[PDB]
Amino acid sequence: SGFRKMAFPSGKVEGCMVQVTCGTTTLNGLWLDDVVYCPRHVICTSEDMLNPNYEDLLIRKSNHNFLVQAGNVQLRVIGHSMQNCVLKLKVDTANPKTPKYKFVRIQPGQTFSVLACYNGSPSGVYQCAMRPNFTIKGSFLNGSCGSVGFNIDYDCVSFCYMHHMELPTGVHAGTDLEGNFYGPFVDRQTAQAAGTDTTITVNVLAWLYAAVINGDRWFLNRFTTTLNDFNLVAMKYNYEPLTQDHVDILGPLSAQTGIAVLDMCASLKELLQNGMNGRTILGSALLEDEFTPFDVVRQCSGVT
Amino acid sequence: SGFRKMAFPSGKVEGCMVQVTCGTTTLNGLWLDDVVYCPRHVICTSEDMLNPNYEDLLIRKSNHNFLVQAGNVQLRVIGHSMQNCVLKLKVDTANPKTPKYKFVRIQPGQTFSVLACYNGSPSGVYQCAMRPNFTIKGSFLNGSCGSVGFNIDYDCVSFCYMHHMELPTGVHAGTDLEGNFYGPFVDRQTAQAAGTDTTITVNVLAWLYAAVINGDRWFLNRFTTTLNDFNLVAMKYNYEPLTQDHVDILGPLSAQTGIAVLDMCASLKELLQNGMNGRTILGSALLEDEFTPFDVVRQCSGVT
Ligand SMILES: CCNc1ccc(C#N)cn1
Ligand SMILES: CCNc1ccc(C#N)cn1
Repeated sequence: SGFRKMAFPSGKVEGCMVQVTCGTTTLNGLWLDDVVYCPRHVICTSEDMLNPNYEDLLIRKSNHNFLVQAGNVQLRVIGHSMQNCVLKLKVDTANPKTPKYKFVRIQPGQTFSVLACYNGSPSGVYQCAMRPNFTIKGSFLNGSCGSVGFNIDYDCVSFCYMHHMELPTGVHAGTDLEGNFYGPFVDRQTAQAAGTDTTITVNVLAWLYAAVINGDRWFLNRFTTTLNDFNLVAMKYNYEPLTQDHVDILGPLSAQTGIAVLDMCASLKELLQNGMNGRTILGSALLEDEFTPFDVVRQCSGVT
Repeated sequence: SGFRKMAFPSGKVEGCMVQVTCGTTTLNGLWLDDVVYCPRHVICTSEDMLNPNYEDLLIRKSNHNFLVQAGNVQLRVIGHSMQNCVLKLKVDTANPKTPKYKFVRIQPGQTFSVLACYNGSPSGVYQCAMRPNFTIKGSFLNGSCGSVGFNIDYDCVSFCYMHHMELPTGVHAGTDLEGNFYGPFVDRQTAQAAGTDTTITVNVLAWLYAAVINGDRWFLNRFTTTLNDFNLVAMKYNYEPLTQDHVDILGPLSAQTGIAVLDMCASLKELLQNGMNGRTILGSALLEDEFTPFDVVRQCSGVT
């Protein structure tokens, strides 16, 4: 019993973190096979970040201008290329700790673990979700860029995020490992406001299922609803609209608790219209939306 | 910016997890140098757990009765001893991934990371605190016993917890790595009620400091208080009494924000007497107490 915000074990990713230094700027890189991936803004001065032309700045950068350190050993850079907003440094040594891996671009509402790193050294691991406005709410200080987000299926790491920047509102933006930003963000020291940070309804419902399984049952109500009726309430409270695809995904949790998805919706409707009233669910006074239905099943079944 | 419930990177501990099987019971063990540590209840049938005599049950157990598997390789057990509530299986192979380590017995209110494991395989990592009633609120399914709690200082793992059991209220009890339970709990299938789960006041204050640093400032009030006045309110709200030792520990956070510890107390006093009023602090609608002053400094300074 018990239900925790749980990250994936980090060791497989720890074995891939390196330090990348281009002149004055140090951040983190991800070393898989014989390529190191890092944010392309490692080539910039603070002055360059105002309106950078990355292809222009890169003309002045040679293989020997990219210092890569793995632990306290130097790697030899034998090629480099830009791909969207990331650099790919080819090194002459395959990472001998390279796990099975994939690069995946996640959808908003999907969760992942972040291995926060500084100078190529792991500091901590936490669980994030891709918000509906394509920001994440992380914990990143100066030097954390190039820290990565990932999911693990048994022994395969699916890397889904690389950290690039902090908006003036202190939320976070980054790229997939092809270097494409999530959302509309750009790697420049310019005005970038995030859109509405709506609540990930399907994840809230998953977590309510997680709750009931753990006996935290007080919020269960005598009502049902319909998708359309629920969505009128969702829209009012800045929740994502629930679709039948979300209902289908919650099916296994419905099947476990014998609480029909629309019943759990009608109960969420009451939590939204009446608040917790100083009560808590799984140790939270707000409705938690950074567990996916898959996360709830995984944690409640003890997948390794 | 941003402030997350962060676990230590888990790889150093991942490299120490093994599966221990004694007849029908499988759980996890911790392999350091040439000893595997596990809960002594691995020797018991479900029937044995009603009123077990561990020294009596152990007479019937020889070295070859303890199956230890590290990945998919068997370890040869060349000795075993009981120490309090843990078994120590001597194996003929030093764990080649043994990190620098210590065994520490933590105090209530101290936080640690848990590497939840099943069949010797890591499933997830999360941050816990030793509660004032010597329980932890974990996420542990059947098979998770022998999962460990730890802190890391640079490259030294301080192991502080091994998971043994779940109370009927679904909170968790375990031992240090000398096999001594935290709190009054015993490894038996018997009535064990936890005491008052009071709030760890010094940790709440640390987290309020973490908040102000991140600009989440609305709760800052025009008041100060005294330790004695604050403690009258603490006692009412089932908070731990604040001592000068706690004030001393919060000194560095006081020094950063220019908010005197007693000012932050007077502000906590108002959050306690008036609630959040539907407002949030660092994404929480309750006052978070599983960050220590050390955690806040560590996370806010990016220690690796
Ligand atoms: C002056 C530093 N400002 C920065 C740094 C990195 C990024 C990105 N991506 C944007 N602005
Ligand atoms: C029937 C299983 N019940 C158990 C198992 C482990 C412990 C401990 N420690 C207590 N009860």
